[PDB]
Amino acid sequence: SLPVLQKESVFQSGAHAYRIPALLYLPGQQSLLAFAEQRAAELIVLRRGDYDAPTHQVQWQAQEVVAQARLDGHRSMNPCPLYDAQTGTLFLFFIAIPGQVRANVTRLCQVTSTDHGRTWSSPRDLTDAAIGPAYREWSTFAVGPGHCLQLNDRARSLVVPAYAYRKLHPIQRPIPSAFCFLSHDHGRTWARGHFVAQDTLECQVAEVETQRVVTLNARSHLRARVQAQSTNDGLDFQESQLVKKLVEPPPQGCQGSVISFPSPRAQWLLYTHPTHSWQRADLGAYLNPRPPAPEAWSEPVLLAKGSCAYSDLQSMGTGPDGSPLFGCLYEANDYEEIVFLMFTLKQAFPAEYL
Ligand SMILES: *[C@]1(C(=O)O)O[C@@H]([C@H](O)[C@H](O)CO)[C@H](NC(C)=O)[C@@H](O)[C@H]1F
Repeated sequence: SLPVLQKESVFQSGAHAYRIPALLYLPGQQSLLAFAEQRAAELIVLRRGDYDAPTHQVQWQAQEVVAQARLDGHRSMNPCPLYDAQTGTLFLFFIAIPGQVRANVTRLCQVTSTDHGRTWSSPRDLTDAAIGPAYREWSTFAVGPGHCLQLNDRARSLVVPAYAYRKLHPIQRPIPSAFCFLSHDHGRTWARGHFVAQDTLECQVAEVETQRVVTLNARSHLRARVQAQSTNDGLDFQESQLVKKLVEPPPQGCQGSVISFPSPRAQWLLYTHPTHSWQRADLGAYLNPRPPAPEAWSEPVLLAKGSCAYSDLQSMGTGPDGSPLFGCLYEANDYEEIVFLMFTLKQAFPAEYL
């Protein structure tokens, strides 16, 4: 198990249970926001952490409910944070589902903050406008969970990774497909992008130039991940394939995380996911140095031993040793906690320089 700069439980089972991590880096602020579901999916909680590089440490402030990120009589789940670098606005997207839980009753929601997460606007229900008629051909959908993406296209578009359970045939159960919600006017209007392929679930997206490419990395029902690419900013994921090197454990997979960061030499991808093909154990990191080539995915390196599940990655700028710094949040010990991990490219992939 890799040398890391920090390893700290930031949420743990107590009065409540914590699952579904999301992580947001705020560059100008040397700060991180760690989100999770608080469950009896009830509510969403937040912890802010200040990153002090000379001490190689993030200090986490107190846990707080994001009071506004809720609908009456609904449970809130699947936090997807995004920072709009053009507007200084913080977005938190999420799913609202009736308390009493065939017919779609799932709601799409956003709250915003302009004081870096300290306070929040009241929720906007994006459901009808964002989805339209399709709403009726699904039994449910989700967003994320985890960080979303803002492109460096002209409009600085927002990309919110998602999936839908489609009612495609009357005899078959609903079938899941990944897709993205897109906005070009900074989250005032939303469009639903086209689906990727049958039997994909929780996904995340990253941008790479090498000419703009949205890469999407999706959970599968199969033994490997599904990776897909858009050249039109996430409207169509034209190519799609299984990635045998990125394994998926029994019943039906695990959520994992993908980010891009600057090439030490334009971008490389980092991906986290459990690495036992047999179970949700042994959080590994994988590097794609010639992205998005599926065959360029590396062997995993080991970040955490034992029982690990969902994760969320953030690029945090330059690490004290000069190489890309990464922060990571994942579910651990049979969901008894969510661990924050911070480490650098030099620490994890010493052989691909620093
Ligand atoms: C994960 C999990 O596998 O552990 O799965 C999600 C869904 O059950 C999965 O995508 C299959 O439908 C859960 N999401 C929601 C919206 O409930 C996660 O909470 C988690 F359970």
